[PDB]
Amino acid sequence: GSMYLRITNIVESSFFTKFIIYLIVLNGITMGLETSKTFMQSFGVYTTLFKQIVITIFTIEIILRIYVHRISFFKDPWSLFDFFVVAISLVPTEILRVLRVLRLFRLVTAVPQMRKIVSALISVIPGMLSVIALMTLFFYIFAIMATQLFGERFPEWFGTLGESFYTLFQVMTGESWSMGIVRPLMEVYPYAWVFFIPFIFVVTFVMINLVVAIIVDA
Amino acid sequence: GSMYLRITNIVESSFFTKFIIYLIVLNGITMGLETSKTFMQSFGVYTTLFKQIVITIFTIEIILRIYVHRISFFKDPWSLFDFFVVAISLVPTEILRVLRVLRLFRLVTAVPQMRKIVSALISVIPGMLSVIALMTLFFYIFAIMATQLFGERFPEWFGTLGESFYTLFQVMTGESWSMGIVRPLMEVYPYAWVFFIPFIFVVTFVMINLVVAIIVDA
Amino acid sequence: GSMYLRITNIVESSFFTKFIIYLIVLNGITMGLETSKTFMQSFGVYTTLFKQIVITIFTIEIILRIYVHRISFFKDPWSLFDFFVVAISLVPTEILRVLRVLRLFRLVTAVPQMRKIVSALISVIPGMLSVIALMTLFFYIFAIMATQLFGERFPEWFGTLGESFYTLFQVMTGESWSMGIVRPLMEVYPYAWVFFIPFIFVVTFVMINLVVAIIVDA
Amino acid sequence: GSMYLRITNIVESSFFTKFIIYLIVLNGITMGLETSKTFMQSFGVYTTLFKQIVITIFTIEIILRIYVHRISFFKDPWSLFDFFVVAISLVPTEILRVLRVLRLFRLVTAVPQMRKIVSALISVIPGMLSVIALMTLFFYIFAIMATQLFGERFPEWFGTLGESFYTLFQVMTGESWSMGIVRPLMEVYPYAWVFFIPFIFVVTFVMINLVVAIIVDA
Ligand SMILES: CCCCCCCCCCCCCC(=O)OC[C@H](COP(=O)(O)OCC[N+](C)(C)C)OC(=O)CCCCCCCCCCCCC
Ligand SMILES: CCCCCCCCCCCCCC(=O)OC[C@H](COP(=O)(O)OCC[N+](C)(C)C)OC(=O)CCCCCCCCCCCCC
Ligand SMILES: CCCCCCCCCCCCCC(=O)OC[C@H](COP(=O)(O)OCC[N+](C)(C)C)OC(=O)CCCCCCCCCCCCC
Ligand SMILES: CCCCCCCCCCCCCC(=O)OC[C@H](COP(=O)(O)OCC[N+](C)(C)C)OC(=O)CCCCCCCCCCCCC
Ligand SMILES: CCCCCCCCCCCCCC(=O)OC[C@H](COP(=O)(O)OCC[N+](C)(C)C)OC(=O)CCCCCCCCCCCCC
Ligand SMILES: CCCCCCCCCCCCCC(=O)OC[C@H](COP(=O)(O)OCC[N+](C)(C)C)OC(=O)CCCCCCCCCCCCC
Ligand SMILES: CCCCCCCCCCCCCC(=O)OC[C@H](COP(=O)(O)OCC[N+](C)(C)C)OC(=O)CCCCCCCCCCCCC
Ligand SMILES: CCCCCCCCCCCCCC(=O)OC[C@H](COP(=O)(O)OCC[N+](C)(C)C)OC(=O)CCCCCCCCCCCCC
Ligand SMILES: CCCCCCCCCCCCCC(=O)OC[C@H](COP(=O)(O)OCC[N+](C)(C)C)OC(=O)CCCCCCCCCCCCC
Ligand SMILES: CCCCCCCCCCCCCC(=O)OC[C@H](COP(=O)(O)OCC[N+](C)(C)C)OC(=O)CCCCCCCCCCCCC
Ligand SMILES: CCCCCCCCCCCCO[C@@H]1O[C@H](CO)[C@@H](O[C@H]2O[C@H](CO)[C@@H](O)[C@H](O)[C@H]2O)[C@H](O)[C@H]1O
Ligand SMILES: CCCCCCCCCCCCO[C@@H]1O[C@H](CO)[C@@H](O[C@H]2O[C@H](CO)[C@@H](O)[C@H](O)[C@H]2O)[C@H](O)[C@H]1O
Ligand SMILES: CCCCCCCCCCCCO[C@@H]1O[C@H](CO)[C@@H](O[C@H]2O[C@H](CO)[C@@H](O)[C@H](O)[C@H]2O)[C@H](O)[C@H]1O
Ligand SMILES: CCCCCCCCCCCCO[C@@H]1O[C@H](CO)[C@@H](O[C@H]2O[C@H](CO)[C@@H](O)[C@H](O)[C@H]2O)[C@H](O)[C@H]1O
Ligand SMILES: CCCCCCCCCCCCO[C@@H]1O[C@H](CO)[C@@H](O[C@H]2O[C@H](CO)[C@@H](O)[C@H](O)[C@H]2O)[C@H](O)[C@H]1O
Ligand SMILES: [Ca+2]
Ligand SMILES: [Ca+2]
Ligand SMILES: [Ca+2]
Ligand SMILES: [Ca+2]
Ligand SMILES: [Ca+2]
Repeated sequence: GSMYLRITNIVESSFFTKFIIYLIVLNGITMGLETSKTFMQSFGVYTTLFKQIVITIFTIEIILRIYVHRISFFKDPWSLFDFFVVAISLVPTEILRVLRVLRLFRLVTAVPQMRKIVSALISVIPGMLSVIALMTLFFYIFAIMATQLFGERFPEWFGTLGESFYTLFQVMTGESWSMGIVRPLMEVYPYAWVFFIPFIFVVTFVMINLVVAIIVDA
Repeated sequence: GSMYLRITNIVESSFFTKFIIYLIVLNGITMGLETSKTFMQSFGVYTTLFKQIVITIFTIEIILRIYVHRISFFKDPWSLFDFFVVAISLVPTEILRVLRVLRLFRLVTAVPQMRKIVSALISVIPGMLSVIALMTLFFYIFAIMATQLFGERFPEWFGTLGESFYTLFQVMTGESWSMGIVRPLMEVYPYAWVFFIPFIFVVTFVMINLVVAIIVDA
Repeated sequence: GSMYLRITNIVESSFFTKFIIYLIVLNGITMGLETSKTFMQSFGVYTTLFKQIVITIFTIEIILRIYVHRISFFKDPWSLFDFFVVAISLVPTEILRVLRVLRLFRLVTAVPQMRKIVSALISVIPGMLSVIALMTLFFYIFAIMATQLFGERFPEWFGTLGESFYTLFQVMTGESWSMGIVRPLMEVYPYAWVFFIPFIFVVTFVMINLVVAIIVDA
Repeated sequence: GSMYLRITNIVESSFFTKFIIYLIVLNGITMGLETSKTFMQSFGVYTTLFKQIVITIFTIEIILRIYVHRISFFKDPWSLFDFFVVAISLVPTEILRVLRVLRLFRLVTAVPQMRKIVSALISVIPGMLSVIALMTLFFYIFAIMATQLFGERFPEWFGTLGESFYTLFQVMTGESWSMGIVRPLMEVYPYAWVFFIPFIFVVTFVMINLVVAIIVDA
């Protein structure tokens, strides 16, 4: 209809998208300020009133956007994300506030250069599914072995399957791998390094190949 | 013979290989569950009975695979590995259980994309034999020097040749290289950094070249 | 005029530029010596007198350089920097001395190979503005979440927005990310790793892409 | 002369070079064994007698090699190194033994693949002289500033110019940069991170470019 054309010439207009960008930035600063407990004592009413106005504007904006292109909305991942973050931040007023902080990625969603770069980073991922699965299998296997080997005398670190996964991820990142893990272990299990030095070697060699493999796809 | 043809049309069939894959995954989950001591109190008989059934199936499968292509079996590295892991997990019921956890790499062996990627990672290795030998020689030489220099007043870290190898591998990875090693050393040996700063420099420069050399072979 | 030509055949002469280089090097050594408190007790008058002579020479040199090409001087970034560092080191005799130490980058400014390489390093930067903005937004968002999640029971590290920024930069560099932060946190907040393991993953994946993206522009 | 031809057909023969290689390997194992204090109690006379025989053989070998091609000997870097290490290990029987351990790099010198790879690693270095000089200047400048800023209240780490160089190299490698340095500093100097976060940023950005620049020369 004639009115459908007009609201789409508003929605797909550069200005309306720029306005939702401005609301996003003001809102994000607001969230930066809301951590300041003294600032909150000073301006809780002003900021919270502001929050309510910006969220209502956001909700009606998502509604109009759903109107213009319905099928396109729920098969487009950026609008899918915008829908999902606003819905998350729509519920009546614990961890939900922490997620509400994610509304600021809508600044990625709105800004075309930000879209270009995020889709670039995601387009890198398919190629390394093979190595992510290899590494996941590897971590699972060594985690079970480390749990059954050190989990009893070292419950804090290898006690269960999760704690072992975590200590193996920590060892892979390199963080206190020896003075923190392998050397305290060796006070009781002196050939513990047979388990970790090969583990280090494989992880790094794989992690280095993953980085190499990223490049060649250029 | 006519029967030899039929069992090979089963063995090299997509379905039989997929079945051994399914047994592998169920088994791997089982090994994940067997760490849960309460779950083990609950279902030790069910899981262990399951273990026995899956291992017998695996053994007869390795037998049939050896039948179809004997010479091909012991010159193929993937089947060599499958033979070796099942043989490891075949002995009567300490560290053997920990190895038995390696049966899950048979999931790498069975899955063609997993084969492709592992053979890729191995095909990277020949080219860097030269640098691995250089680095091994380097580590040996500096390990002997560090043992003879700090091994007496620092027995925990450089006392023997092994402890020195380990502290040098730890220093190469970077982990607590200073606050943990070089700075405590300098409380007694104040020009210990003449030994380590050059050591750091050479190791990293070599480690960076090894990464570079990997790429160019593309 | 005839005299303007002569002073420009001095200023743009290889020798005058080499002389200001020599003054820079002598001065830099002087600053190296001035840290030695015993050396300062010995030669405070000689070095400080030297400082005054070299700085006056520098000031009149910047004056003549401004004369030869005025518009060119304040639109050229290297001379802009030379102007700014000498002006910084021109004020009557706390933190100003620490900045005065930056006069030694004038050795970068004077030396053509140094110019070539610094302009190379700067020419790398435009291309990664997109990712620097993405990462800044990311750090802001996770910093607000970490402040509101751990800032109360962990004021030292996530108490305000700044301390959270710092602990997140520290976690990104990898330094004591677990034994130092995430594991002490988990003594009180046991699913704190839901916040950090994804955070680690995104940061590294982005940091690795930033390195990759640098290369391709070759 | 006719005899000069024969000894050169021995010296440049594959067999004579292989023999000095064998002596090198036996000797290197000997040095590995000499760290074992119980093994030394057992076989000090056998090993030391062995040492004397192998070193005399080495000396006469260096003499003959100097004979065949004199000018070529002192302008060739590999033979220069062989001369220098044997001369080092030639003096009458403290730190000299530690250097004597370097005789094992003669295994690099003798082995052609080892020569190829070491000359490759050295051939990488000229191209990065520019950045090594930039980084050295950078380290000098920030070291002077850090000494004058934190050297008094933190003598252990920034007290002199050397301790500052070391703490800056440690911070560059990343090792305990925060929990170990910057955070203890901030207990007294709360805006110390203005000095280190920029320092980190520049170092890494430069260190990443140095790695990139290595590649392109392919
Ligand atoms: C992209 C660049 C981002 C730049 C962000 C830089 C943030 C720096 C934060 C510095 C905070 C430290 C200063 C400070 O002294 O902390 C105190 C304040 C609030 O005081 P507070 O701790 O509430 O005092 C309580 C005292 N009591 C309990 C006894 C009553 O706590 C604060 O000061 C918090 C200050 C809020 C700063 C908000 C900045 C928003 C930047 C927006 C960037 C663009 C967004 C797209
Ligand atoms: C860094 C801050 C994040 C903020 C998020 C903000 C909201 C983002 C949600 C929507 C994301 C949209 C991304 C996207 O559209 O991906 C497209 C990519 C590359 O597209 P493109 O380069 O156009 O090529 C696609 C082929 N074509 C042209 C024929 C269409 O092609 C693909 O999508 C390939 C499929 C890859 C799926 C990978 C899954 C990502 C993993 C999720 C992260 C897990 C964290 C632990
Ligand atoms: C770009 C996409 C990335 C790749 C795809 C997704 C990567 C993650 C897939 C990993 C699948 C396994 C996740 C998992 O095993 O979760 C279990 C544990 C549960 O921990 P929990 O028992 O609650 O730990 C508490 C520790 N304690 C005792 C001290 C209180 O939670 C953990 O401990 C998680 C530890 C890190 C998991 C990462 C393991 C390797 C991931 C795959 C390798 C790719 C490169 C890292
Ligand atoms: C590839 C992705 C892998 C995903 C793996 C994620 C694993 C997460 C493990 C989380 C474990 C922590 C939860 C927990 O509360 O621990 C307790 C349980 C067993 O309790 P338990 O510690 O035995 O209680 C004893 C109490 N007592 C001594 C007083 C009687 O200990 C456990 O909960 C162990 C839980 C077993 C989980 C097994 C998951 C198998 C995933 C299969 C993936 C595909 C394989 C190819
Ligand atoms: C992709 C293939 C990888 C390259 C080929 C294989 C690499 C390994 C070859 C190294 C050859 C030497 C192995 C070796 O020296 O083993 C001896 C020691 C024995 O340790 P031990 O005396 O039992 O240590 C206990 C420590 N303590 C006193 C605190 C209880 O055990 C250790 O300490 C091992 C320490 C790490 C050894 C790595 C040394 C450099 C390896 C070559 C360099 C390539 C990049 C790293
Ligand atoms: C680019 C390569 C740069 C090379 C730089 C190497 C610097 C090495 C610094 C070594 C310092 C440690 C030696 C030492 O024992 O420290 C003491 C001295 C001064 O003694 P001091 O600590 O004042 O004694 C006070 C005793 N008291 C309070 C009881 C009266 O404190 C000092 O020794 C400071 C020594 C000044 C060395 C200046 C070297 C300038 C190199 C110029 C490079 C080219 C510049 C473009
Ligand atoms: C090549 C160009 C580089 C990229 C452009 C510039 C990068 C920096 C842009 C970051 C914008 C935000 C800076 C910022 O948030 O400053 C606020 C805080 C204030 O700290 P403050 O509250 O005074 O901290 C004291 C800590 N305490 C409680 C223990 C005493 O100060 C900090 O904590 C700073 C912490 C590091 C900030 C870096 C954050 C990510 C930067 C963007 C990511 C690019 C790769 C890192
Ligand atoms: C390239 C690959 C290199 C492979 C190197 C692997 C080295 C592993 C070293 C393991 C050392 C730890 C074993 C151990 O229990 O230590 C004790 C022994 C000597 O005993 P010691 O500590 O003297 O006993 C004294 C007892 N006391 C004071 C009360 C009388 O101390 C020793 O055991 C030292 C053992 C010497 C091993 C020498 C191996 C040479 C490998 C040659 C490689 C090729 C060279 C080109
Ligand atoms: C890793 C274990 C080390 C063990 C050492 C054993 C003894 C080694 C001493 C002798 C080294 C000989 C190296 C060498 O010949 O370098 C030649 C390189 C590359 O040669 P090439 O690739 O043939 O190209 C040269 C051009 N051409 C064909 C016309 C001659 O061309 C160049 O030489 C260019 C000049 C570069 C000088 C760089 C100085 C190296 C820094 C020293 C390390 C400092 C440590 C902190
Ligand atoms: C491939 C070739 C590599 C590049 C060319 C050579 C690189 C080294 C050139 C650096 C020139 C300056 C060397 C220097 O400043 O030496 C002075 C100090 C003296 O230390 P000292 O005062 O004896 O320290 C004792 C510490 N204490 C108080 C706790 C007992 O000794 C130190 O602290 C040395 C600390 C590390 C020096 C490295 C500085 C940056 C080097 C250039 C950057 C290239 C990438 C790192
Ligand atoms: C959603 C994002 C997708 C996830 C996949 C992206 C990769 C994530 C990897 C896990 C991150 C931890 O990253 C960890 O960084 C350290 C840095 O010391 C690596 O250690 C590194 O050493 C060498 C030497 O520099 C590198 O060339 C190599 O990349 C890596 O092995 C660990 O091997 C790696 O695991
Ligand atoms: C079976 C696998 C084959 C084994 C060979 C594969 C390589 C294994 C190397 C040993 C693993 C430890 O890896 C260790 O990672 C750290 C990460 O801080 C490296 O430190 C790194 O600093 C720079 C800067 O990022 C990197 O460009 C470089 O790759 C490396 O020198 C150590 O130099 C490296 O030794
Ligand atoms: C003015 C300069 C411009 C600033 C921009 C330049 C980049 C600066 C980045 C911040 C510096 C800290 O750098 C930090 O180094 C560690 C090394 O363990 C990285 O950890 C790394 O793991 C893998 C494995 O090696 C690398 O391939 C990757 O580059 C990186 O993710 C952190 O992810 C990175 O953030
Ligand atoms: C390449 C970039 C280099 C930038 C370098 C910046 C690094 C800064 C190093 C840490 C310096 C802090 O050192 C200095 O500490 C003193 C006291 O100790 C503070 O002094 C302050 O004390 C209190 C606190 O507000 C006030 O009442 C007082 O009036 C004020 O002077 C200074 O404000 C700070 O400058
Ligand atoms: C004789 C040899 C010649 C000497 C020159 C060779 C280079 C030596 C550099 C000094 C070695 C210390 O190496 C130190 O490794 C750490 C690894 O966390 C680097 O940290 C790294 O973070 C990122 C992310 O991975 C890397 O892409 C980058 O290479 C580097 O900045 C430090 O920035 C680097 O300085
Ligand atoms: Ca790391
Ligand atoms: Ca580290
Ligand atoms: Ca490391
Ligand atoms: Ca690091
Ligand atoms: Ca490091």
